[PDB]
Amino acid sequence: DSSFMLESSYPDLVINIGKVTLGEGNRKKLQKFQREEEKAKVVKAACALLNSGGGVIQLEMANNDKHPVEMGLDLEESLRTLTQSLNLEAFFKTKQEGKCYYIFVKSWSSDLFTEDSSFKPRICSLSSSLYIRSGTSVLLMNSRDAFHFLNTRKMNALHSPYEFFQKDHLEYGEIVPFPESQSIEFKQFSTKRIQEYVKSIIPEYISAFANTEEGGSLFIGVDDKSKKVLGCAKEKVDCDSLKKTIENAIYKLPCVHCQIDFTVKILNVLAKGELYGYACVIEVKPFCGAIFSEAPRSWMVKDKLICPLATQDWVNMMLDT
Repeated sequence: DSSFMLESSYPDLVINIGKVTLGEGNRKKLQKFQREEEKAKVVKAACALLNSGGGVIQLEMANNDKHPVEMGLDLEESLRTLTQSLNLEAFFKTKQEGKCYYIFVKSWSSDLFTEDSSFKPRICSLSSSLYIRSGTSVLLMNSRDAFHFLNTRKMNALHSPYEFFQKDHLEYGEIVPFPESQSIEFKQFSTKRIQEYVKSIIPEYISAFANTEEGGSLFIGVDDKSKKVLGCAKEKVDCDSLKKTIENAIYKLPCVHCQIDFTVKILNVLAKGELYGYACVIEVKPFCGAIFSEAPRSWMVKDKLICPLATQDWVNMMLDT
């Protein structure tokens, strides 16, 4: 039950990725889901080959073009950044035979002696899934920054709680007395599909807080403009399920050193004594290590299967250069 077929092993490694649409004209006409899912198959396969000693991806051209066409700009852009090269021929060559299309991928030659300088990550990745918090912005760390982070984070080894969150309740419309900053983040509640919204924001914001030196707090239920405490109406959510969902998405966050020192508190939003709804605050201590929003977004062939890299594996491989 996978979109990849592994046809042969080393040293004639071949990954059949099924059908893909080629050509810039044909790919703009595609729907978003067709264009993105096809690009995923190409990137995931190319990354697997790069980290596994070379190979060729096998592709059945889905376009019915009378003549050969260019690969496509979006596919071109992905293979370029994945290999950190402005040129595609540094690692890729293409051939057209029958109704199949082959992309030969040179092995990612990290353990080499070159004059390249710059920065060569030991392993190829689509995303490090490592987010850090800077000011009021949360940023995805690239290979250069994540390596130095992971290395300098623990070649060598400030959290102050906000007393505003110790109250038994909040009043509807009350103005939050402190501003968004390095240690606090405000987000409104979605009008519909509460827990789906919460589960989408928790991994990135919480992971970025833990990876800083001082940690921070996430406060959900605050209007973005007026900074007034609104929360979600009690009719739209159950506060029991909300507290559990937030704790669960946090516990699922991949960790590399131990858990994250965090706490989730549910606050009742009152209106003249009557329960209107709930706000939520998540306080996270600084973690002596790295906390990921997801697994690291990279793959490699292990024995006879394309399997994603475990977090411990990706980190160990990354900083063994």
